Amino acid sequence: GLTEEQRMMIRELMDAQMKTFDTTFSHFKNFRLPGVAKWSQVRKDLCSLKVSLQLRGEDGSVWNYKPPADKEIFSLLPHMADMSTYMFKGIISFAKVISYFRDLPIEDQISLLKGAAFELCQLRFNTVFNAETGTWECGRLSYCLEDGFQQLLLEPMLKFHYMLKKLQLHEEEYVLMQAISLFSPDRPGVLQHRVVDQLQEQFAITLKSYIECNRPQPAHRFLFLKIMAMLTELRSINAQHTQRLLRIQDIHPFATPLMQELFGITGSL
Repeated sequence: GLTEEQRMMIRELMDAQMKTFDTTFSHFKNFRLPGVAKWSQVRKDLCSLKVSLQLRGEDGSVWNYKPPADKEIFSLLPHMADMSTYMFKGIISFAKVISYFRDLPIEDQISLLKGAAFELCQLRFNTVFNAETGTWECGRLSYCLEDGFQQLLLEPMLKFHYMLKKLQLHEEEYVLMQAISLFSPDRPGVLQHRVVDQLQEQFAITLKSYIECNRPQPAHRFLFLKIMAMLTELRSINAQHTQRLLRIQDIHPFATPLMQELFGITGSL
């Protein structure tokens, strides 16, 4: 029941995702690893989820990292920044191949990427998340949660990942969530709010139509409304964490140059 315009929309988003999402993470190389007052509040701003780290070598060897309990709380920041930078490069490439994004003014493209890069990284990471092992499988890398799973899901970011996985979405539904998020007109600095708003609505209407034609089962009743609600929660998680990272960055610098560009850091003052 999809119009030809809506089919072309999904086709181009899937093509964008196919070219810019290294599902096997095979090109993520040379990354850093844990070495072989305001600081009381800095401890409340870290990734509150404790993760062990796995590295499967091509020969069969396994390097495994167990972290310590609570300046040793900063040992994982350089590695996180490198992974973050590798994800952000793919997300920017995903945006630049989309025609609807390519046609926006260059200053509006920058404003939209600044507000949505975190959200798309979360969305792409959910696809490699294993809710049955508590693990984000990134090719030869693994971020496994440390052990129950009821007191751990009070953290909103982890609860977001378990709930999004439970919806059992298609690849097409994931890429449409990326599009709706990337084209949010209420981001700080956007000029063509009317243009971005009309684009966002067509993306959401395409998603609602996709669910109507491809999912008749009663388990997918209100699925489109459930997805829109999660996009609103993903955005609250984004705002709460942007301030948390900027607090840490003032006390313990870690952000890469590409992360500074997306956070508005100038290098002066």
